[PDB]
Amino acid sequence: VRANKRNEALRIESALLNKIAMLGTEKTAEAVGVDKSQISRWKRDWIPKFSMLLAVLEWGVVDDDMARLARQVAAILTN
Amino acid sequence: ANKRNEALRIESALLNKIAMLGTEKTAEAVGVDKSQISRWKRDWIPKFSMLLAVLEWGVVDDDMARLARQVAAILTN
Amino acid sequence: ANKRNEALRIESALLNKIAMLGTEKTAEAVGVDKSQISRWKRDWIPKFSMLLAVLEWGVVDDDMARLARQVAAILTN
Amino acid sequence: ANKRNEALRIESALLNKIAMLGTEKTAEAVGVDKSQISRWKRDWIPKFSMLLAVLEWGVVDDDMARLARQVAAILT
Repeated sequence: VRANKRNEALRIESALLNKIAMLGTEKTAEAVGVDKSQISRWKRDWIPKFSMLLAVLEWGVVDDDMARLARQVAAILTN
Repeated sequence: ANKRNEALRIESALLNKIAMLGTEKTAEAVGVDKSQISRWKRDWIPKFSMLLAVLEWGVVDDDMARLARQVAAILTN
Repeated sequence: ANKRNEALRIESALLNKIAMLGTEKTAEAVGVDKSQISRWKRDWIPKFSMLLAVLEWGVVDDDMARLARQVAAILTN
Repeated sequence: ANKRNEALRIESALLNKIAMLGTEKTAEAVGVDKSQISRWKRDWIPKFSMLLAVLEWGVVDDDMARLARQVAAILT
């Protein structure tokens, strides 16, 4: 299927949820630091949001953008 | 301890990418309200980074490396 | 593509930090009463912003700054 | 140094740019009455200069300058 934002976020979400479940909700929820209670608000609201962030970040940039960034940075780093 | 550093390494990579895309644009694409951007970066990214470290999620800062090179070039010529 | 953009781009950047700082000092720094500091930002910031743009004032945004440091940190090995 | 000296340092740089562009060229390119250039250099520019000092503009500029040097060093 074509690359779709909603769809990639979902894919990421499932992959994160998988890992979490393999390492155990409780074990990870603590290894991270969220009240054993918040796990629900967590799994239902942030994971999706984080997933979307990861999807957007992976969607990334194109050569033109990088080149522009390189020039802009080069300018700030010159005397 | 191992996760602490990894967490920070991941955070940096995430923060770097967000910067390469633009904080404003990224926030918009991700659905985080402009008013939350700060809370987003000082609080949530770090948390998510730890999760990613615990989950042993693969994260690389290749983009920052590439940009550093490209910049190092235009800086010499 | 011109100065109006630049002026805006600087105005934001200012407004961002003018709050990311607090209208307690922002009020002080300009010898302006705090019961008007909000109005003042409307009547002047845009002006001052155009001035800075005209003067070709070097204003770097948080993303470029970060990228610069990360790049520097890489290059300075 | 402190705020007052950082303001003055800002002010002077602003005035310098304004002098290189012409007090009247910039006067309009900005959009202020050619008569108001008076109040601007002796009233508002100082104020604005303090603000930029407080908002720490330049502290970033200094940092970037430093980095640019340290980079230029290890570079060539």
